[PDB]
Amino acid sequence: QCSKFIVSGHVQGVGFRYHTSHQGLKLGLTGYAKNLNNGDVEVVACGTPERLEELYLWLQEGPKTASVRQVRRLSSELEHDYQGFEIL
Amino acid sequence: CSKFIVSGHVQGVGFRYHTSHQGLKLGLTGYAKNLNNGDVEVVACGTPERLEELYLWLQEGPKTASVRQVRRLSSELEHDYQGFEIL
Amino acid sequence: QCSKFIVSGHVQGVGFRYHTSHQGLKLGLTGYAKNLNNGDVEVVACGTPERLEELYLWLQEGPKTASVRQVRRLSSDYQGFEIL
Ligand code: MOO
Ligand code: MOO
Ligand code: MOO
Repeated sequence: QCSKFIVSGHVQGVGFRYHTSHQGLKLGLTGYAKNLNNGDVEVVACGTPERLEELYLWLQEGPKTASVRQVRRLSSELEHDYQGFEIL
Repeated sequence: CSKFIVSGHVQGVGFRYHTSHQGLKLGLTGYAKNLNNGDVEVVACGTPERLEELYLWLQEGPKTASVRQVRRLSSELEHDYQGFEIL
Repeated sequence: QCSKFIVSGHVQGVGFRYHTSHQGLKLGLTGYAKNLNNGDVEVVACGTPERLEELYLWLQEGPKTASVRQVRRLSSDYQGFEIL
């Protein structure tokens, strides 16, 4: 039920983890946005494939402060349990 | 305070959070609650004009949920809440 | 940098601190939106000069419930963007 995404660009320190968690919550998703050591943001989100598809669209095109260069889709077959959408 | 019963595809789709967010942005207090039948019950406290704005939002604001119908229940409840709860 | 904005108008009890803090967090800012005894709201924000200009733009013209009359630019690590 979870898909992981790797987001690159000017994406740290620009409200991206916060806004991502907000959008995820508005979509009824659970999961996290995490700063990675290399400057990217890792997003894991859990729910329906359609919801995850909208989230992936938003990550690419949604109004946001960050400047997204690439949104890479990793596994879509992750089996995780999250209570909310945490910033990590 | 007013009470609204929202029916449709409204659970598991971020409706209570999005509602709480719209309420807080309007300075309203109250709650969005999942009902066992699949409805969501919304109580909001504020000026009549702000509660109408929440009503417009419930009906037509861009959201994930598919709202079938927004039922206007009582509008003269006298409650006190601190924030806007997701219940 | 940090900046302080004294916002006046119908700005209390109208979701102004919540929305302002939401807007700051979406911008990557830290600081607070504080109700003042006199009815003003005092917004302090810390981040890049560019991101602070974006907050100011929002305070003055951003869609919101509050009816802002004036936004005072004044001089000024916070964790998050606190309501009060
Ligand atoms: O600058 Mo953030 O990505 O909400 O911690
Ligand atoms: O998918 Mo929700 O935002 O607790 O109703
Ligand atoms: O309704 Mo407000 O966002 O506590 O200043």
